[PDB]
Amino acid sequence: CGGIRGERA
Repeated sequence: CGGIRGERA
């Protein structure tokens, strides 16, 4: 969930 960004599902 995210990692090096802001996104999930």
